[PDB]
Amino acid sequence: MKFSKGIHAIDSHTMGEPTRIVVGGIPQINGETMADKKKYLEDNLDYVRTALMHEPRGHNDMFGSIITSSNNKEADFGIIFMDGGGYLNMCGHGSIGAATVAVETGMVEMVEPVTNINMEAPAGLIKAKVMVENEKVKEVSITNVPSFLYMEDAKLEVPSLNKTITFDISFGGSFFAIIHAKELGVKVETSQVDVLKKLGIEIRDLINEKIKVQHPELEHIKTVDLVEIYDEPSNPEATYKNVVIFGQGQVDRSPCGTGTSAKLATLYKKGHLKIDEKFVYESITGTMFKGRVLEETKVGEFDAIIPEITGGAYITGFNHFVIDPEDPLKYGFTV
Amino acid sequence: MKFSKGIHAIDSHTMGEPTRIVVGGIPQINGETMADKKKYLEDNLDYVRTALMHEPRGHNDMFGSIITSSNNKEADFGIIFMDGGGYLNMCGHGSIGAATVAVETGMVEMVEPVTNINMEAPAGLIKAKVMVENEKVKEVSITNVPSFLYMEDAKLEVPSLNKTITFDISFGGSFFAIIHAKELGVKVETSQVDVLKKLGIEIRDLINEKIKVQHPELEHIKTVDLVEIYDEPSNPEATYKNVVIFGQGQVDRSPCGTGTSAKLATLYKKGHLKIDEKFVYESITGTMFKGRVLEETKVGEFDAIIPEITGGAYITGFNHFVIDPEDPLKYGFTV
Amino acid sequence: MKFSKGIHAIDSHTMGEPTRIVVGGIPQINGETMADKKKYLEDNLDYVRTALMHEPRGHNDMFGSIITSSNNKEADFGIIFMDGGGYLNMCGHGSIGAATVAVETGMVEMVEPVTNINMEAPAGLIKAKVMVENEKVKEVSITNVPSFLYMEDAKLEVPSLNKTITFDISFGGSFFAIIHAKELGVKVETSQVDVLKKLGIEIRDLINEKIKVQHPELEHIKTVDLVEIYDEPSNPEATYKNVVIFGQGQVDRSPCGTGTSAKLATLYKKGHLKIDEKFVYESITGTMFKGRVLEETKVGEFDAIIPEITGGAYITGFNHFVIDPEDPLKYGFTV
Amino acid sequence: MKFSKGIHAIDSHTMGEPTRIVVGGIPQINGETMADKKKYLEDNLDYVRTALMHEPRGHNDMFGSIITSSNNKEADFGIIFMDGGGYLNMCGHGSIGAATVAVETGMVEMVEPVTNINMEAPAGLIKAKVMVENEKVKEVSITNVPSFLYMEDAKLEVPSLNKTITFDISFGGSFFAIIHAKELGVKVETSQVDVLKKLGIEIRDLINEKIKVQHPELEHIKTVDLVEIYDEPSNPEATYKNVVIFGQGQVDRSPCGTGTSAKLATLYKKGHLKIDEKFVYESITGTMFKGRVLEETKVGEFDAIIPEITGGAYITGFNHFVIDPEDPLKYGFTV
Ligand SMILES: O=C([O-])c1ccc[nH]1
Ligand SMILES: O=C([O-])c1ccc[nH]1
Ligand SMILES: O=C([O-])c1ccc[nH]1
Ligand SMILES: O=C([O-])c1ccc[nH]1
Repeated sequence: MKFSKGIHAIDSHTMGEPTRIVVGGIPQINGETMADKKKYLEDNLDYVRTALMHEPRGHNDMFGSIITSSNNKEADFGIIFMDGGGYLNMCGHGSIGAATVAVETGMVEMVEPVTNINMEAPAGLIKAKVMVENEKVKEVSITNVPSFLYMEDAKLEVPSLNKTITFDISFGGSFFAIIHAKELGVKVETSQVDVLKKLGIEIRDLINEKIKVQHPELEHIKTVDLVEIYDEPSNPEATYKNVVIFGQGQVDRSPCGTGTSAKLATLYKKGHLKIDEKFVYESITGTMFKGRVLEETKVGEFDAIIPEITGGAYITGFNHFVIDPEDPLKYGFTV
Repeated sequence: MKFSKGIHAIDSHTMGEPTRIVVGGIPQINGETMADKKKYLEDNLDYVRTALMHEPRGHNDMFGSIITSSNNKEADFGIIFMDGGGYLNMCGHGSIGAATVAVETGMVEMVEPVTNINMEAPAGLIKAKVMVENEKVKEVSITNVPSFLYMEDAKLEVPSLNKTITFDISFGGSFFAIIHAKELGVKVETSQVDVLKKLGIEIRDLINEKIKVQHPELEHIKTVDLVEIYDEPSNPEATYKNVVIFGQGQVDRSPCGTGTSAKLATLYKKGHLKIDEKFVYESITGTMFKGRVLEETKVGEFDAIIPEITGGAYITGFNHFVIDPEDPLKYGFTV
Repeated sequence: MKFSKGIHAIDSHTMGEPTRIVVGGIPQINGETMADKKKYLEDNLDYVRTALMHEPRGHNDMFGSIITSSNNKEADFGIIFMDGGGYLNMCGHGSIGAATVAVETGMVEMVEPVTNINMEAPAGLIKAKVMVENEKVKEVSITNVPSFLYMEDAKLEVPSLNKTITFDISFGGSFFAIIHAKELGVKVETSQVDVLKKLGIEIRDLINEKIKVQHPELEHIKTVDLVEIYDEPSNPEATYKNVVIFGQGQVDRSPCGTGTSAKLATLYKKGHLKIDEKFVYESITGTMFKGRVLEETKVGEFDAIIPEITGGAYITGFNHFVIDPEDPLKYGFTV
Repeated sequence: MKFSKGIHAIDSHTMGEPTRIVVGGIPQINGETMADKKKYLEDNLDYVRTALMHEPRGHNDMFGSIITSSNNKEADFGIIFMDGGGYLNMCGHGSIGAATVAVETGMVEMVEPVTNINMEAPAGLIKAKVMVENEKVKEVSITNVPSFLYMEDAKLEVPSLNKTITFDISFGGSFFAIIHAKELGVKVETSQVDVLKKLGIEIRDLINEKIKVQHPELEHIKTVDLVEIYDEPSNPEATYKNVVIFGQGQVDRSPCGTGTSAKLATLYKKGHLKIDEKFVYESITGTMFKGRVLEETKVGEFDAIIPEITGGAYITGFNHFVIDPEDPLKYGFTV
């Protein structure tokens, strides 16, 4: 044996889309706020990140999060998100994960009915309530950012062969792009979606050319990751079926929280029911998140809502990672 | 927490291509020989296999092996190989892994100069010597089956667009199919090889139509997995660069032992040097196995050799897997 | 870090009395029968045993075992028993411990009413039935080796303090000497643990040499390795309570299954309590086992009683032991 | 299995005297200073402490701590100290243990010559320098809180056996009473451990109430929690050797860093050995620390000596503790 570095992680997964929750192995992250804690994980580390997210440990579509100290006084703990493509600001599919594992293990004391836990993340402080049935977690509701519709219609080039036929854009903590499948020859099944991953990611690059828009107020994103394909379900519980291409060139096995916390803008104002409804929203894997509007914050420009999205995480093993200072691929090797 | 089942694995990787080595969690596997031990893992289990190899735990190109009891008296232990596509009979990339981890941990006493360990596997008893430098393993030489060339030239249909231009076939513990890249528009880099994985796997199905051949003596394989693309290296240490498409629809991140233990038939008889030479043979990842002929067993039909292939495995964390009897994806979920 | 060997274990406890269960730390261990499996420990290793049982890992007292392969038909797995002082032939609280974990971790599939496990002492094949209440284990009934009275009364020696006279000695999977707490004048409280330990192993020694001591079968035995003190109870739920001094000078925190299976074996032959009757045997700590007499049987000399004893184990953490080949105390300390 | 909470730990030992280091079992623990971090343990939890230190997990003796966040500038991380009896302010062998592991596991990056770690007692910020020899740690120099003589001579009481007279008492990060082994008539061998433990905590109690006992700073202290027996050595490499009775009635297997940092503090003021001079202080077990006097300093009453002590820790396995919410002894047993 050998090892140099040894990192303690809990494997989760939430409706597919895995989440590696680093619990021990880095005891303190200097930063005052979780935003600069993150910056201090960027540089300095970001190779714990690569070691864990890239092969031979991780894989293309792999994800995870570090539980750290709070510094913020409200209670609980701090988290930072991370994936094959760097560090994400907020990642529902993972706020679920973190919350589930925090209660399931002793890291927070479980209430019994529903445990409220508020984690820090480099984004705004995040609010999850954990439905627990006497013994165990059943599912988690995470309340998302004020999300909104951006500019209805719009469409660019698209190669082979149509030319043709319009799309849409909206927020959800991050931007997105909406396609009704008909755009061409997609089917969104385990069987293929090799054409989907490639014809989806190429748009992320194509737009980024223009129709650039910073969210009115604050200044980070500028433009585009986080596209989306949708059309008609296969789980009868649901409505629609869709998936999301993002970060380096991955697909989401989960319906995508930040996804559903977007385009739920269309549910109001664009017709389709109005407020405090059901929405049950499922991915390629054939597993479903529940989305609901809640408050409906108009705000001066546009019209917005503060959504509540419910998913469920299950622990998939406990990990003692160790990095061979001889292993040529000791950190992240990719494809 | 919960859990029902809990399985102890050591994560390895050998020149990419990961290997999950299940050490504890199933104490006895009934079978007299490792072949029926394997059969008894097939049925009965083969969902430890799916849980570990499929998502959210494993991934498309994931691999591993169970260390079990010997029953055979020679010494050491028994192993069974397994991957996303069932159970492989022999898997160099993994005989390396197993041997490396067996010595690196206390499971076999390390010699110091080079530890000889002979593992069982459901295939023939396998022979690895482990170069160890005072403290640690450096690399492992695994001596392979009598391998051979099968029928020079040959070619079938191939769609889009050439029609055109010939291939070849040979053994290596398992069959294979050899393509000189020129066949069309391949480049064999991390950048793409989406066209390579798809245009490679489609041949595995296309042939299987005819030119069927059982290895003369014994009766298992009949026909085809385990194709191969090759042409000119990028690591100057090497010669050629190539990769292998196999099992369900994966690529090998390793050069492929069973690969190199084949087509080293061409090195003799077909020209190219003769016997007890160097061959250094590298994959897409840009990492290299060393292959050498050794004995050269003619055998009545055809001409064969008993090769020695050297690779190196590094431990990439220790795993305590646990399966949620609520988790809908408690066993293997795929794409 | 550099570690040389690494052993994977499960921390159990059964009515106190910890049990370290080694799972897949070493892959195969040869000896045909579990007796010569034990010899193939002992003569080799027995410094896994010291490393684990002695400080700084274990402590004086501290107990545990290894799950291995069977070789023997019908048995689900092997099992050996080990402690600070060496190796015991059979351990009630240990067999409870093994069976509980075997079901609890899913090493064997759980029947739901009562899960029937056969382990391989070595003393002899033992049948444990694991009461599981839909979800989890409730208690384990272990039916022990044919137990018997040996010698009747028997005579003693003087050192500390004064001569004194009668006692008795008996088999119960391991051999025993039973004292009323009058003969020596203690009373079985934590207050006096130390005088019991010291005068306990002083008798264990100075009845040995000396006495005839043999089991008509086995023909490895001829050693009374445990001394048993008893007196009337404290908890009214229980009858007469004991503590057992053995291996180097350690007490049992459990009532000692092999101990009680020996006591109620002297009874029945002694008169008192006459088959299928309740026995509730308590330790020092306050923890109780439930014994009952079953199928009588004889052994090639004298009529025996083939008892059953019921206790309850709990898992108390999972352990990845590693030994630094620099650490001066890499193996068993002592004190 | 169902477990409620799960704590991740690293088993260490430093010249005997085990240390259980809790790493990322609980994510954030609030108290501004490490003193009120300790209070926020103690008052809350302190049954993680019992679960870990008491049987069946720990034992009488047995020691450990929690790595936490800093809050305090310049310090690499937090650290608290805990044992069977409660919480200590500062632990030499424990600070050795923490620093060794912190470097060994890569929790902090290793400098190569001498790796400088600042931990947060709470007693006060301590500086440890980890001698690492290219590959691995060789030894840790921990420079301790300003230590001093307190009271000079001082008077005693009679119970078991007879009155007797003089001794002395001193600070060394924790408060102490030092006895020549004449006053009480022992000799520090394993033979008599038990009489030392029992008469040790009997003095620890019956000097307390009674005496003045206070550190001019801190103003949480006013408790002499450790009694120190000393007499001339056995190993000629060492000078006078000791053992320390504390927390509930446990001995130290190490020479006790906080103990020696208190002894050579009475010395220098006593005459004898006059700064930057060798001190080799041995325990009972046979293990030795190296103490030396440094930068003098005073404390708001009396002149102090600010000592350094050097020992060596080794990792003795990694621990995933889990507590069954059924297990009657889920938390600390006792005996
Ligand atoms: O739904 C989300 O929050 C998310 C982030 C990245 C992929 N999905
Ligand atoms: O090289 C090998 O042995 C192998 C088996 C499957 C993929 N590679
Ligand atoms: O419970 C038992 O069988 C046992 C043996 C030694 C200590 N306890
Ligand atoms: O080494 C020490 O500092 C210590 C404190 C208690 C036991 N040992």
